[PDB]
Amino acid sequence: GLYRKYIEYPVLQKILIGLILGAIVGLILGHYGYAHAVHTYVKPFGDLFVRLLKMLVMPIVFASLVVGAASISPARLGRVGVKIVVYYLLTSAFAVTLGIIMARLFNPGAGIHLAVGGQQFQPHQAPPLVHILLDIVPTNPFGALANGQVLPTIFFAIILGIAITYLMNSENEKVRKSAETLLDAINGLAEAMYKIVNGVMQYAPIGVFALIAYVMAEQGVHVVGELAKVTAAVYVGLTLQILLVYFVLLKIYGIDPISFIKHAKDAMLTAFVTRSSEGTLPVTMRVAKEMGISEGIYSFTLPLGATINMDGTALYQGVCTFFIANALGSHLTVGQQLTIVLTAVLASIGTAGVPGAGAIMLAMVLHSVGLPLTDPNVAAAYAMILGIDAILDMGRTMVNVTGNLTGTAIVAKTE
Amino acid sequence: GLYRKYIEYPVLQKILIGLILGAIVGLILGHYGYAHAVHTYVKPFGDLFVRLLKMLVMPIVFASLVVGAASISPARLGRVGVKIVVYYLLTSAFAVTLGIIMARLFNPGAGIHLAVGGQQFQPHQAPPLVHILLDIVPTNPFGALANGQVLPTIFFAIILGIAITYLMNSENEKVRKSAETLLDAINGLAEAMYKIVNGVMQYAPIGVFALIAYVMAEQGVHVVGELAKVTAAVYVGLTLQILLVYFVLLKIYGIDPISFIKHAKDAMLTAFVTRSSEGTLPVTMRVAKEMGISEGIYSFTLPLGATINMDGTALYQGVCTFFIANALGSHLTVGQQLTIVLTAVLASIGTAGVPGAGAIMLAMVLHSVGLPLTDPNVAAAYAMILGIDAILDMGRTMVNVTGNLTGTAIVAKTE
Amino acid sequence: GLYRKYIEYPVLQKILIGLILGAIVGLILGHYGYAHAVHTYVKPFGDLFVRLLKMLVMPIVFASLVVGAASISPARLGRVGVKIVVYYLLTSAFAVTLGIIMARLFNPGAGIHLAVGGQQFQPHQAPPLVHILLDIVPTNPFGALANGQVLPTIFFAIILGIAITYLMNSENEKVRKSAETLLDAINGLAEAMYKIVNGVMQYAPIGVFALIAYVMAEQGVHVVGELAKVTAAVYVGLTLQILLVYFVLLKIYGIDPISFIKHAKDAMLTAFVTRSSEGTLPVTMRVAKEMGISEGIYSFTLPLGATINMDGTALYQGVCTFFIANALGSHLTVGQQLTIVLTAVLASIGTAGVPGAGAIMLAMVLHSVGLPLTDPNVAAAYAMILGIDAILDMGRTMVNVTGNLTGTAIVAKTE
Ligand SMILES: N[C@@H](CC(=O)O)C(=O)O
Ligand SMILES: N[C@@H](CC(=O)O)C(=O)O
Ligand SMILES: N[C@@H](CC(=O)O)C(=O)O
Ligand code: NA
Ligand code: NA
Ligand code: NA
Ligand code: NA
Ligand code: NA
Ligand code: NA
Repeated sequence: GLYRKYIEYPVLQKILIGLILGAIVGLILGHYGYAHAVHTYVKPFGDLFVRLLKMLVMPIVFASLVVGAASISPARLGRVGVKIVVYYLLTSAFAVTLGIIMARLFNPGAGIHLAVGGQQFQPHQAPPLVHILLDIVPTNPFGALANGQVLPTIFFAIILGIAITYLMNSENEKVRKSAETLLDAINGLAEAMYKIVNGVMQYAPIGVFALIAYVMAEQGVHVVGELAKVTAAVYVGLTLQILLVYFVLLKIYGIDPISFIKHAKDAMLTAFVTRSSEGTLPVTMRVAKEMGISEGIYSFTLPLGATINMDGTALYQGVCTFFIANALGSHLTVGQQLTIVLTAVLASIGTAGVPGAGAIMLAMVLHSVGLPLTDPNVAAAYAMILGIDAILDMGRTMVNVTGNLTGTAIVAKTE
Repeated sequence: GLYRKYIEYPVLQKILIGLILGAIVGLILGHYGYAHAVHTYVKPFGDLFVRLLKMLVMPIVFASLVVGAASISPARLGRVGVKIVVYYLLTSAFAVTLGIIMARLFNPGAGIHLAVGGQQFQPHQAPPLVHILLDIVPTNPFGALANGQVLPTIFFAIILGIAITYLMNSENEKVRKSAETLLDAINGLAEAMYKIVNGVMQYAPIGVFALIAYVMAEQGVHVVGELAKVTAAVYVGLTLQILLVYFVLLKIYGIDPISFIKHAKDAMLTAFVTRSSEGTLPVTMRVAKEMGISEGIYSFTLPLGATINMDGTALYQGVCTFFIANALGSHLTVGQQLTIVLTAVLASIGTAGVPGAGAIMLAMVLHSVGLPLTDPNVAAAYAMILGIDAILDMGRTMVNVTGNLTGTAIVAKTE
Repeated sequence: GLYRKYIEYPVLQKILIGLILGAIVGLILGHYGYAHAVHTYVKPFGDLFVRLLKMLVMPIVFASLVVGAASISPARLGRVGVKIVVYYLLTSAFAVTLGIIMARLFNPGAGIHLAVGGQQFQPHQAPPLVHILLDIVPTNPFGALANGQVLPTIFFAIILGIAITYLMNSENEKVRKSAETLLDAINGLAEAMYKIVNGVMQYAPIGVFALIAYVMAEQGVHVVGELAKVTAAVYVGLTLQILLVYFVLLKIYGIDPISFIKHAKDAMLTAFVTRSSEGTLPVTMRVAKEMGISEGIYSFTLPLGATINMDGTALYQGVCTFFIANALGSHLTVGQQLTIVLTAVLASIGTAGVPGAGAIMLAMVLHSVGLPLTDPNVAAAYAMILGIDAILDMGRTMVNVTGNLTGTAIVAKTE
């Protein structure tokens, strides 16, 4: 039947067909002013795909991390954490530098007609760092699970797994049996979640088509002029990030880039369409599992990187800061560029793994170089950037997920 | 001792004694203007009974559905879903038609003195259907469990059970063992919940007495005149719904109606007193379990029907729409009656399984026939209806639960 | 290394060093007006310790209580509950009487210069008792777990454990196996939580230092004059409560007070610094486990007492009521003193196990003797008391936890 024929077709080809055709359809409909129709009837399928992916985030993350922490010694986990944090920081700094270079090679926003009088934006307020750090520890793990909050779930899961391992080495028979039973149940939950991810990827092509079509119909028509040059700068910078950092590092550490891409294509495409690292996390974790990476490594690195490691976001923040600076006519000094590097790395760390968060966090980077959002001209340039936010978000989320996978693979190789 | 004597007495007789005596006491106290006293000291016992029943809804539903979906093939589950949805729609349409017939045989609200100047009601706003459908898929299953949300729990539980079955057929020993352990733990939780339901049914008589007494003391004195004819129409229609639909269908499909009633009496009485299908769900599921129905069928059908299958609600909506129409003096044409049938079926589907929801959803049916709640006269008639809402809600919730059980039994017989 | 040397050092000595040095440092810094600096950089470590302790409350309570109720017959549980409630009420009444005696021996607030014009306080409103009692039964156990709510969790856990035991005695093999698996998994979770408590107690010294330093720097400088006499009355009364009630009862029932103190020192110190019985509950439960007390007793008594049994709170409420009365110049009659005893016992029962709750609940006791917070003078005295609230809260929380442990030990001995 038709359903059997659809299911039997390879998932990669279906996803690619959906992506290309959704792009074409969305562009055509947007030019012809049917973006409202696309939002009304096409978007819900993509929303369903996104919801299905998000449904699996907390269970898979919690269960897989508990099992992995149970299967890995604490010292090794600490070494892995140190290595992955170093990799995260270095890659984010390199991404911001590459974005600045791309902005300087081109000149997005130079000699741009700026129109004042649009919507205003409230100045970015620095949240207290101490509160952010303390929030890593949950006051109620059940509440953290019920309210999302991936990072506190990670903390509690690691602690629980270490405790379970310590119990499984005890002298009491009953304690050992109870710990074994709990661990087996949690592992069963994790495997069930991975199977469900397999199932959802079959519906993935329809959601991919819908999401890309909506994004095109809503924003692609706005990719013209200075905004087109911004988009080109960002996307060339993302491509260079991939080729110069991830490919080179995989070559250095002995990982075949071609096999890596073959394994990671599904996660990359899901990140591209959903624009959510957190939402794409189940697919990324399945990719790591298929790569043969130990659970104790990826179950910890990928959920953490989905929040704190965003190379594409950092590159985009740098490029957009330079664009807004040129639009205002101001020139950024070398010290200001280094301030941009530091602040964009920090903002990328603080950016949530959800659509549109990087554009919001760009305000902190802009403020760091004396470009407050309260200024009417800065507000106008920021509004211009926000118009094509989803277009850039697709690529930058894709690069974020790709970098997370590259780091996980490298760290696994080193262990 | 007294406690032992109370516990040893049959539960059915205790519940019936409580029901009759609470009805008498509440009526007498209401006539004598002691409804405040009943609300203050008698109602809390019924509130406790309701809370105890609601405590078991989410765990029993989730665990039983996971186990049942694990024990049933997906194809069979789909066939069962199709059959049960067909039965739901047909029975709801028949219920609305029967309500219209009862309204036309009598004439509730004909020549009624209508007084304007009471409370006004905001016009019913149609919620977006796409959002309602999307909400079936939870973005966080833990959040869905923690916030009620039976339908998303059903979705996630079915998916999890199917995945667990697929794991239990794998070639890996460890995966099979982990899936077995998880399934066994969930099944233990479900059986514990059923035992707790058994325990709560022992306290049920006191709560039944309290609830019926409060309802009588608060609203029975208002059942006079045109409202008495409305109540008679609704209750005769509900009785006819039972006898003409459920009894006849059980006879057709070979199920003995007498044995069915003997098994289902506890759920029917609990629904009558609590006026909550969702709250009565644990008792209904226990009834189905005692009937010998397979878990894979009832664990799916009953939680779904508790939301989307409400024959009594549909019949009540039709009768009340006709009552409000006569009160306004307007005459409903045949096409308007068919509009009423369709819209009342839709409203019954959308009505929540909680007390008083059907009266709220009646606004959509009224609007469908050009009787907006903004009109002062429509508002007056609606307020008159709301005065005896609980009296009608008892019977209509009872019929809703009875129809859910009848459909589950028929579908089980056909499989 | 330094970390190994720190970890190897005995936990008791580390905690004591931290306590003493934090007290000294906080006092010195507060005199020198650096309380802001202590709040900014020192307090976060104590906040981290408190958060880590609170992270374990719900899982440990739920799992341990389920296991204990499964391991104990319902009749024995009822007998234990009756005994512990009797002990709670008697000890709280004695504590209030002792506080009144201490207030009368000294004269806190006598001849005190009262300044009007400060912040006003809204009159205490008596919450409905029926709603409070009904809230003991949760409408959703998952929601109760996710939102804290220790008491509903206790109720559901006891019910679940009893049901599990009844299942483990069934004739069905599958039901018995499923119940066994569920119980084993829950027990594994409980043991893991206890191990995590062991781990957190290693960091406890730093948090103790930080918390005591902040409390001193913020409020100790205010302990002068009439407030110093209030503090002396409260602390002498707490010491007398310990020695006259807990020590004497332990001697009577054959429990060695010295061994009891050696086992309970960690919980006592944690309660002293955190000022939260609920937050200290994991440490208290670990203390009871190390004492050899059966899980079926302590897993029920300690979580319940952490809410409803607060001797230190009752004593503090009595002392502060007398202080406010003298400050106003009013004289309390014997009947008013007995009203104080009853109302302070009730307020201590209703006081939450969190910092500063007893001061809030003191309003009910004050109102019971015609000292409404709306009066400007009563408001001034209340504000004066609130200035040193944390100083008194430390000791009163310590005494609350000590009394809970004493009652658990006595009840265990009697069984
Ligand atoms: N949407 C991106 C973050 C961003 O907005 O830049 C992500 O989820 O990774
Ligand atoms: N209370 C009914 C719905 C209604 O209000 O009609 C039920 O729970 O089934
Ligand atoms: N903080 C105390 C209660 C109080 O405020 O008196 C406790 O947790 O026990
Ligand atoms: Na990075
Ligand atoms: Na981030
Ligand atoms: Na129906
Ligand atoms: Na409904
Ligand atoms: Na007490
Ligand atoms: Na209390």
